[PDB]
Amino acid sequence: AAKDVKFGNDARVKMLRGVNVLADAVKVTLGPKGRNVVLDKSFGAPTITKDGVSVAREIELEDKFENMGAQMVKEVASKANDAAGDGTTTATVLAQAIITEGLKAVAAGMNPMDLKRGIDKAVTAAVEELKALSVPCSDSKAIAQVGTISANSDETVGKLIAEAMDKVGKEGVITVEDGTGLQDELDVVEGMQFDRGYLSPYFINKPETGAVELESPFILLADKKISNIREMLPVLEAVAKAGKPLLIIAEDVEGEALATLVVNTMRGIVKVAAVKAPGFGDRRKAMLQDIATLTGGTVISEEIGMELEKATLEDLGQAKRVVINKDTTTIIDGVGEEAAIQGRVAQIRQQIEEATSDYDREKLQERVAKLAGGVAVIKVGAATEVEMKEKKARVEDALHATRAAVEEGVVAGGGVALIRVASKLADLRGQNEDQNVGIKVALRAMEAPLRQIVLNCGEEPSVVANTVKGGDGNYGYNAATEEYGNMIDMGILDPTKVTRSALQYAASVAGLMITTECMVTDLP
Amino acid sequence: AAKDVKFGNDARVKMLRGVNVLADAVKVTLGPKGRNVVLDKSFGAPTITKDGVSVAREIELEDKFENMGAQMVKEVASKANDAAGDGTTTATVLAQAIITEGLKAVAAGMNPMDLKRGIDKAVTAAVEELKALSVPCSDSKAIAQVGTISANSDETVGKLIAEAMDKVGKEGVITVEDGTGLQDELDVVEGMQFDRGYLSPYFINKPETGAVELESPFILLADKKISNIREMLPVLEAVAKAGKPLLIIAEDVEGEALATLVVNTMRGIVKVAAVKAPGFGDRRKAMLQDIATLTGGTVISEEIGMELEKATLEDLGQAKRVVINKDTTTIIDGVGEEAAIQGRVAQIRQQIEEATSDYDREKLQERVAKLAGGVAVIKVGAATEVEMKEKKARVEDALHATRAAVEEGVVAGGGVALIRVASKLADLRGQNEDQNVGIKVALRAMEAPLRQIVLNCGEEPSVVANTVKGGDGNYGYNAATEEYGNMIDMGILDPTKVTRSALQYAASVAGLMITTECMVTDLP
Amino acid sequence: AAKDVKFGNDARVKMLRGVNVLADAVKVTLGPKGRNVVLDKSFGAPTITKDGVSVAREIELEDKFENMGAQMVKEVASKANDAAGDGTTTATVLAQAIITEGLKAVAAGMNPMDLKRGIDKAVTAAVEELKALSVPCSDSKAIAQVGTISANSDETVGKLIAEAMDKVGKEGVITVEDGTGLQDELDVVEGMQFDRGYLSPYFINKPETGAVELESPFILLADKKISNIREMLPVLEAVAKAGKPLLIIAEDVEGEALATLVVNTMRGIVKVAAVKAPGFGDRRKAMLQDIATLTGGTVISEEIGMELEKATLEDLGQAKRVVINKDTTTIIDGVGEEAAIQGRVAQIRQQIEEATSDYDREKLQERVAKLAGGVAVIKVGAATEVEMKEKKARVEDALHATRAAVEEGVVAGGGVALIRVASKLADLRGQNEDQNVGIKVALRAMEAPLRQIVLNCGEEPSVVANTVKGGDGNYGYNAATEEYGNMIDMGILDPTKVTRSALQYAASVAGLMITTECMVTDLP
Ligand SMILES: Nc1ncnc2c1ncn2[C@@H]1O[C@H](COP(=O)(O)OP(=O)(O)OP(=O)(O)O)[C@@H](O)[C@H]1O
Ligand SMILES: Nc1ncnc2c1ncn2[C@@H]1O[C@H](COP(=O)(O)OP(=O)(O)OP(=O)(O)O)[C@@H](O)[C@H]1O
Ligand SMILES: Nc1ncnc2c1ncn2[C@@H]1O[C@H](COP(=O)(O)OP(=O)(O)OP(=O)(O)O)[C@@H](O)[C@H]1O
Ligand SMILES: [K+]
Ligand SMILES: [K+]
Ligand SMILES: [K+]
Ligand SMILES: [Mg+2]
Ligand SMILES: [Mg+2]
Ligand SMILES: [Mg+2]
Repeated sequence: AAKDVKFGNDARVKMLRGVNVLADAVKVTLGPKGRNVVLDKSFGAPTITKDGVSVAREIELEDKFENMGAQMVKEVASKANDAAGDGTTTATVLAQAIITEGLKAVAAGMNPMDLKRGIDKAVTAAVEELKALSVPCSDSKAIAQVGTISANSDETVGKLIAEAMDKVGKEGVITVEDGTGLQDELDVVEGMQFDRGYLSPYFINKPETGAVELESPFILLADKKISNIREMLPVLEAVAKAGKPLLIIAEDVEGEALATLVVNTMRGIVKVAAVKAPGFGDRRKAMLQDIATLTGGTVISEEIGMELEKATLEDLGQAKRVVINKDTTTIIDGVGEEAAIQGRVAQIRQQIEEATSDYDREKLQERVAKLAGGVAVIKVGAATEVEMKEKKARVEDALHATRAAVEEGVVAGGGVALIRVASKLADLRGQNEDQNVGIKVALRAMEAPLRQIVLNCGEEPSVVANTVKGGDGNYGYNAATEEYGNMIDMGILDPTKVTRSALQYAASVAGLMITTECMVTDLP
Repeated sequence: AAKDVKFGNDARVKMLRGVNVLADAVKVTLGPKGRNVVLDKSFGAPTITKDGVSVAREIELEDKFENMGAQMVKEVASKANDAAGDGTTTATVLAQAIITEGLKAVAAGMNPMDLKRGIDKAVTAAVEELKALSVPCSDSKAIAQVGTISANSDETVGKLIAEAMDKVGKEGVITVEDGTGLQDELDVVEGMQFDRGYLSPYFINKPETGAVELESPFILLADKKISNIREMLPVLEAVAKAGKPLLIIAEDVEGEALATLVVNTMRGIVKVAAVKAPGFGDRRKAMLQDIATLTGGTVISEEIGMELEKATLEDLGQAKRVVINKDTTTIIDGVGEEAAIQGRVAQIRQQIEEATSDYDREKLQERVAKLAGGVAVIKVGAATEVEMKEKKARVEDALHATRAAVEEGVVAGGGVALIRVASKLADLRGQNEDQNVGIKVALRAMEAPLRQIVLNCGEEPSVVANTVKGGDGNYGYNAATEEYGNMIDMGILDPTKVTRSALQYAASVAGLMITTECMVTDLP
Repeated sequence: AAKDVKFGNDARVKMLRGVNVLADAVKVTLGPKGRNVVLDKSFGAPTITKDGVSVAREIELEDKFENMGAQMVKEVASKANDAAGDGTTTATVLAQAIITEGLKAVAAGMNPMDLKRGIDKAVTAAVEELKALSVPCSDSKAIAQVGTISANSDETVGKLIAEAMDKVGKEGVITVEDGTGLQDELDVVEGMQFDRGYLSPYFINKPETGAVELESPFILLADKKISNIREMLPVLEAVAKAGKPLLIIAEDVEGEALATLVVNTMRGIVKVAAVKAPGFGDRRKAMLQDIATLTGGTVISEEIGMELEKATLEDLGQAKRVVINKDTTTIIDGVGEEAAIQGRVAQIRQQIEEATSDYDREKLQERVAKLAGGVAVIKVGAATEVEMKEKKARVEDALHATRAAVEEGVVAGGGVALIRVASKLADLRGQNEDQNVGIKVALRAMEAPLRQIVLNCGEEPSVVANTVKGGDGNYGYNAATEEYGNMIDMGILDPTKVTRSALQYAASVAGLMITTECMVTDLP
């Protein structure tokens, strides 16, 4: 359609107006004194959130050029959320500061390309300095502090996340879901607990618990789906001769085979329980093989070549305990080779490295957590759905921040790491004066998060920033107590990954934004 | 529908207004000091680009006659992008200059047809002079300089493209795709690496790598799809007698045949791996034949006449190494006749010459790069998607410019080649004074790119153009450093093909545009 | 009424837009190649003029802030017209250039007050350098060149003005009026020619000429008005005894006195002619006293004390010749003391110095021109009234420029004097960097007149300015011939007063304009 074209100061001014609208909606959420933003939803009640990414996602302006700027600067928060899951508001603040200072420089007549190059050089040096300044975060105390800070100072959330990570270990998985109660609950399950229940309610050995409990049972892992008892009769006869119980993991057991297994279950010749194999095509086989590796068994398939009529007790797997319920199947202490379990885990790790999809890699990591480590569910407790959504967002931010901290370490919070980095980079220079000015605007924007935190607390951002800069190391300003001190000692920690990601994405977007001279959009 | 008709100076003025709108949106991107244009997208975030073709494609005006002019002059950028992949902004600037001067001449009362004829004669002479002035660009240093200049002075992009061309050779292929990391990555694969993985995960000889590795295996190339082991049993028996591994390239191996091959793979009688043939109908056969030529084998087909029961070891191909993964199959050092490989490559070259489709010719060239030469992928590294798009556009422009340079050579950049060409053509004359004036306006427009570069740098275009014209040879003006010198020595090079294509397309469109006396469009 | 208030870049941008509208309407008139502007008049036909002051006076914009800027920058042209009567377009161009560069500096973040101070310092130094570079313009050839240049190269106007000044001398007066013919006419009258005709038509001594001609007559200067012959009878009797004619200069002669004088005129006893005294109250007495000083007589008044009955021949003045017509009275070679005439002229000069009104000082200068020197009228010849107005404006500009040249000298035209002044002031510095930048913008704007002249001629302003700056002394660019040479030799001269006044007024207005941060106006 017909296009409105704007040039020079007019287009840049409208772009900055939109960026400022979005960043002003977002930055009110920054800091422990940060406020909440209510986002109207066309469906359901409004969402009250302290997430800059959510606020930015909702922002959209009538003016096409202002909306253009808002959309461009919203990529910063979106990318920060995608990568680190935290620091979206900080990244938006950094992008707004960089855009403002760079547009000042552009109106000053400096080359926008050189300003962008200087910003990029300053940000690269700042990332290197952040890596140097970062310290490993392996202690549960530091992890709890990081989670508490990322959850808007919810010590309960921080300590719960620390406990969950301690329980599940390095290779473990943690997920966040809704809770029925008012309190946050942690549910940790070890080993395999794939979500497949008994195929027949009459397999229940223990009625008062409504669950099948097998002690030292064999495990028969069948890739095919079975409807007749003939193909398995040798296996059931061998199991009955052995005397121990049996668990079948199959695509489907139904009809004559299922009925015969059930009848034998009452008759007591064999304590047999059957369940569906977990997952679906091209993943069911993988999970069956992981169970085989855990239990020291082999998967019976037609592709592999073996037949069920020829299956033997040695072919069958072994585990110490098994608990089936209507919902989930759990195998406890599968009798399998530890070297083999680690080899399979390494293969799944290689698959995760090869993977390029978030869903694929998280499913692979869930498989790793089932094989080794454990799986934890944090049920967020809230009285209402709006509170549930807000607390779930905060808990997810805390979990993401803790993962970032373990992955890349921690730095002083409250915008102190960026302040120190800029102080170290004061001597940095570019190829020309425009690049030097770009470096300087990047360094000055590095102070934007702390200044915005102070502003939201209501104090004087310039005074606080000057005091922090005069300080050294981890010395900083506590927004909660409105005092100064060592941020590490006070427990105000930010993941180095979060800070670096915010800086990087904000710098890229803001540099390209300031390099703009024309804006083309649809007419009103 | 009812039509608005405009005549003479009014129609030409509206046409020029639209052309000027488009060219003003586009030309701000010209030069190292050129700025970026933000294009609103109805879907997704706005696109920040320095590409005149993209800007022109987005341009569209409310006024029907202005939009008419914009659309006509947009063909210049579109055709330049299609042919050379670079110089779109230069072509648009040239078209705008030619249109402006020619419309001045038309208002001056000269014959527009004679002006167009003079412009065409001047452009033909200018193309001949560009060919004379061009120098071959075979050195990796010149290639890197060309890529760096076309990538808005990204030495990293230039050197990466130079390395990729050095690795893949003349007949090699290079493509540009998105990258997950922040840095630009180069991935070069030699020989055949068609994207077909193992048909059965259990073929993996090396589990820690999750890949099949065959040393000196035979290759059985089957055009048909196979589901039974009977037709192949003689071949498998011969292979087992030989003792070396075997790779099957077929339309599909499934069911009994696949299962038997897999079972034999564990049993160790024959180290057999099977994969799908690459491509689809009417291309699968061609790629199978190229693999046969590479490996010194023969393709088994029903059309050709041979049967698989009668296939022999001599019929089977031979290669030194083979590596299969879930994603791709790679054959290393196929034992085939070099004369035959060159003959097949020449046949594919003849097919490329006969081809009239970009997709067909690029697929044929990919086949050539698989047979001989190699295939390179440049994964563009960017922190955000907008930066990724901008950097990918710049890298594609650099790759296109480097290909143009190798194809047709290089000339002095910064609008210096056109300046020198016009100086050489100062004595050119037409059949009449109107043709002479058309020649003169074409020559004056030849200076438009340099003047626009200077204007974007903020200096005085007339002074810079006068100094460059007073200079001789490759003497020019460095927009980046705002100094004068030998453009070749400074590394400011433009492909002769890019310059010639921009000039030619701009001249054709602009001449026809100035020859206009009436414009017919839909009413508002 | 309610007010719209605008701040910062928005207000300055609107101010600059209005200034640019006015300056663009005005600057098309600059140069020998300068064009004419047609100004619609609510009454009468439109006025075609090449006067920047007239164009600016007519300019008025719909937007209140743009109109604000236009009105402020119109003061420059108005003040230049009031002071020098020429250089209005040059002053407007200088103001526009200063405003543009200073607003660039302001957007650059420099202090507007310091920019204004630097501009003022640069302009003071430039005025001093203009005074140093100026050369006296006392030769009629230089005067004619100046007039020709100021009349848009009308050699006829220049030579006519040179002849008029040569005739009337230094203390003479020149005025411009409409002419009935197609050719410009010069009418010079020496001595006293006050516009008072014979009180009675029958005084005509020469009927074929319809005028009174008296040879060596006495002059009776009466401050009172007379209606009876008794008070004068002794004087008439003495005159009749003497035998020479008599001229009465009185407030009014009527009734019995006039009738008796007329009757005696026929009877021939006394050749008496009577006329009204010139001017009105508080000026009639002064002009009567100047006539008395010229003719060596005394004014008869009641305030002074003498009575007409006691007046004598010695009291009566003496002159060599007298010519009265219905329109004007002229006295030729009044017999008065030269020392006295110079003393009265010096007294009138002191009165001119004390005077603070243009009308008062021009009337005093007319009295000086009547006493000594002469009075010249240039009747502008034109075929139509529009041509008459245009040519009269050009002739008035030429006269003002010639007066400025005699008063303060001449400098090289075509914007060369300002170029040389800026070159000399290149080393000038202020108290701070903002003042230095203000100096630099003033120096760059000093080049604006030459660049605008070149632009109106259609050539390259930057190239022409560079060539002129590379030149030295009076070397410049001839807009008429589009060649370079010594402007003095080519006859392209501009009054130093005109150039200095344009620079000063433009600098003052532009500095104050750039020092603006808020604009308050009425709402739309
Ligand atoms: N008590 C505190 N004193 C000082 N700074 C604090 C304190 N608590 C938190 N902060 C800082 O507040 C900053 C912003 O945290 P917040 O969770 O509000 O937003 P964010 O990290 O920018 O992003 P998101 O909106 O995605 O959660 C963090 O950098 C943290 O360092
Ligand atoms: N440092 C430099 N000095 C002088 N000229 C330069 C310099 N760098 C690039 N140029 C010139 O800039 C001109 C424009 O390059 P640019 O990549 O901006 O646009 P283009 O080639 O017209 O088209 P496209 O928009 O499709 O990339 C090229 O002709 C190149 O010669
Ligand atoms: N032949 C010429 N070559 C170069 N410059 C010339 C020539 N003739 C005139 N000029 C310059 O043209 C400039 C502008 O003259 P012009 O009479 O058009 O306007 P002005 O002096 O700015 O003001 P005004 O509009 O009040 O007359 C003068 O400075 C004069 O020096
Ligand atoms: K927040
Ligand atoms: K471009
Ligand atoms: K003028
Ligand atoms: Mg947070
Ligand atoms: Mg390019
Ligand atoms: Mg003039």
